[PDB]
Amino acid sequence: STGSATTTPIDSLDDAYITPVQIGTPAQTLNLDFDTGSSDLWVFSSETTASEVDGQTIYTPSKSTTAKLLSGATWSISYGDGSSSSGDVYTDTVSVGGLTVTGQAVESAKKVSSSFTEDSTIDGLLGLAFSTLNTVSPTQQKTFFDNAKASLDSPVFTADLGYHAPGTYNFGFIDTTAYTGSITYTAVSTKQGFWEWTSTGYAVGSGTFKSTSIDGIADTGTTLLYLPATVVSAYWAQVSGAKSSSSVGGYVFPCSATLPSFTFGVGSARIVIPGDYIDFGPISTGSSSCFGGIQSSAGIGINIFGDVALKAAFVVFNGATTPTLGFASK
Repeated sequence: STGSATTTPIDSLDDAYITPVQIGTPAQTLNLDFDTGSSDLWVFSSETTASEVDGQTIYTPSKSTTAKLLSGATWSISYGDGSSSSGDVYTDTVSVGGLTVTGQAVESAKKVSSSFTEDSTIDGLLGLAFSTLNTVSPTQQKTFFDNAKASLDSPVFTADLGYHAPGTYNFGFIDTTAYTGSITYTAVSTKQGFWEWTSTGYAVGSGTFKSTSIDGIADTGTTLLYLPATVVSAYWAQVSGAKSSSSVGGYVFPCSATLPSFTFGVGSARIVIPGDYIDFGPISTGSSSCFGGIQSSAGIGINIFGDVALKAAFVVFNGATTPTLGFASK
């Protein structure tokens, strides 16, 4: 089997991408944030505290003839951005782009933190990291990809995120029309539950490539590219007037600037992030100070190849017995 679904930016900045997901019988369609950095499929639901729902579409398990309460199971998660959610668990039928999993754990939110409430465009998350990170207790649950893997034509999914435009998540096949050149594959460590790999270096603009190992995670659920402070400083030094602002919370630059591209290494290959992809617009409405899309990871504990980096590539998440990642230009 295979699946194919279009993923759409939630706003004009590509702050996140939503993908329609069919849950239950008859189908209830929710727009979920596919997140290769976490491993819980959770949704706004009929159980969510009413004051914490503000325009999201909700899953109502009592209206699904295939929903079954997973007795005793609870979940609770906190994300790197400080957001969080928690609740109970149903199993139900979940389909993504024509690909159907029966008995998927659908984590029903009883509580969500304010950032989820305030984003009416995201009805939940669909985690695509490794199932070892799933928060369901006392019986940990598998991700949608893990449940579908054995049925897929090939044990892979691919992320093809658009710049200011829709893109695609495919399951079970690699669309050879969707990229240019060849796909370069690179080793993955699953030790932290993430799609963790090691980039071979970087270049800023037309500058020379610096060969250096940068361990980090391929995370579709993070907007920006978070890299070591040395790398980030080297990038922003090429932008007149750019500075790190503690009050704003990262690097800002004059909205009048033209940004240089940023290249990252995948083995011997190179992926070029155009400069425009690194512009996240005024820090506040009407400001002439703009927020940068490359930021320091010094305060995180890990480097994050977020959407800024991933949307410059066609990315293969290879879930073979030994997982690997693949990157192609497009």
